[PDB]
Amino acid sequence: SFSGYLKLTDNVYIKNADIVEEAKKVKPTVVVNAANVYLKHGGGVAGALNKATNNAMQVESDDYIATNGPLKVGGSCVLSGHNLAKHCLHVVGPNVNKGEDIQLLKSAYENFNQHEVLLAPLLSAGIFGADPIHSLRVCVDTVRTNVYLAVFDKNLYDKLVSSFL
Ligand SMILES: CCCC(=O)NCc1nc2ccccc2[nH]1
Repeated sequence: SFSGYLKLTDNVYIKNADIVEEAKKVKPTVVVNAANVYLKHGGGVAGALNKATNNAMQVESDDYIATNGPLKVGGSCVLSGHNLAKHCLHVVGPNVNKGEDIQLLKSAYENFNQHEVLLAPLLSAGIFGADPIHSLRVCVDTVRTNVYLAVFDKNLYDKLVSSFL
């Protein structure tokens, strides 16, 4: 199962890890992607997860959007986890860099409650522009299921742990 995680709360765990490397090692039931509404996995966590699937995630995602249209900001969809996980839960956190409502971050984290255990990044962090300290706070105050957070950046991981209330 998951190893080397620091326990933050009853159900939230954290580790300084590359989520792609973590997914390839654990092969969890669910890996969360930091998706956008179009499921265009160009960069950040999404670009990295998609590249690890040899673009199979993007081919599947394009078929999903052709059938269903875009997701909502704060919404999600369950697709294949390919070589990374049984499933990928594509969750759209608000992109502050595109002027989206930060208040939608709680709605985005609520999607995690439909899964007993997840490997996930901090939603709306990184290239999505939100404060990762705030994202972690919303995560611990919203997610009730078991969430294993992978934080790519060591310096950010240390800041998140050392500032955790
Ligand atoms: C082959 C190793 C995996 C890989 O593609 N690393 C690049 C990378 N990992 C990230 C994690 C979070 C956000 C952006 C990331 N970019």
